[PDB]
Amino acid sequence: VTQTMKGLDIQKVAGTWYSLAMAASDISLLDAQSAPLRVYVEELKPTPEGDLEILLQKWENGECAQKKIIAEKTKIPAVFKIDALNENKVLVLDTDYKKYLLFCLENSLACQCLVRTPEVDDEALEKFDKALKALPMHIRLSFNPTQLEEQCHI
Amino acid sequence: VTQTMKGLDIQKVAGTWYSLAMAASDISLLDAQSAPLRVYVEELKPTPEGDLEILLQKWENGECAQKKIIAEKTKIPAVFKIDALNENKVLVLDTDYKKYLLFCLENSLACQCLVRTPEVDDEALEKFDKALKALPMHIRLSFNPTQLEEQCHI
Ligand SMILES: CCCCCCCCCCCCCC(=O)O
Ligand SMILES: CCCCCCCCCCCCCC(=O)O
Repeated sequence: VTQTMKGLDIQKVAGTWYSLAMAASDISLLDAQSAPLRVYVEELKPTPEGDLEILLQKWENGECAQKKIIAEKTKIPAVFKIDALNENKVLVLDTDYKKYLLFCLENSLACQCLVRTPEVDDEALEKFDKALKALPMHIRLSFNPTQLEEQCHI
Repeated sequence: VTQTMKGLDIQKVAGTWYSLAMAASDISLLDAQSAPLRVYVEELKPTPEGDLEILLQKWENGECAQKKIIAEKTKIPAVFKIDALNENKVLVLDTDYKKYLLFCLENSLACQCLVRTPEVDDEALEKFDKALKALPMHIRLSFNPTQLEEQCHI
């Protein structure tokens, strides 16, 4: 992944987002509702110090669970780390702050098209697809407005 | 689906095919290995009378099962019917006979990009994507050469 947002202002990604589309390098990362990177973003909360708290929903053990994870800043504004047994990088590819944000998680790769509202933004989906066409994605999902307003997009 | 192959010669689709990519209108048609339209084409056998026998693999009850289904001709060369409780149409969108064939199944919609060999044909995938961009697809899968040579693409 060699697309990152230049001049990212992480404070300006604060607030509500919708996981309109997702893609991953391996089918098994996204196939089932309980697949590992089937995560539905709810809210981004940048801290003062420029870390990024993330609220998301994740289907585990037969229900839609709310999770809170912190992505810690690096020396690159568009790149954050998530603390685990494995170090995973969050990369912000592109955003206009007021409509869409594209990001990928890499250790194997999953990316999403976030939008501010429960609407299919064809423009943002086009940019999503263009950013992905370089990458080895083998599964892509997208959600309708009804699904976007349900917990875990059921 | 308003793309069909003009001047289709069904005899010339005979032989070996590989389900390189699949897409569907609803995630639940393709998500799990045991999802309803997660079918992997093996061989097409047009009959003299211009019906189309299809050999495919389908994961059911914890194993990769071989299935044989017959798609019966209609008055349109590019359109076939599969006998069930519901009448389902097979539509041949496009083929060059020697490398790729695009088709959709509709009752809700699933389409595939078939190829003659266990190779990622970017050209055929591009035509697949272009044919789909009109249609309301919410899941897309594609397989690597290793997977293509395994039963049920495991
Ligand atoms: C700028 C937006 C970045 C959003 C990143 C979401 C990262 C998801 C982390 C991987 C999934 C964690 C699920 C879990 O808690 O086990
Ligand atoms: C020209 C190529 C057309 C290939 C059509 C494959 C159609 C698959 C039929 C639907 C799945 C049947 C699975 C089953 O036997 O229950």
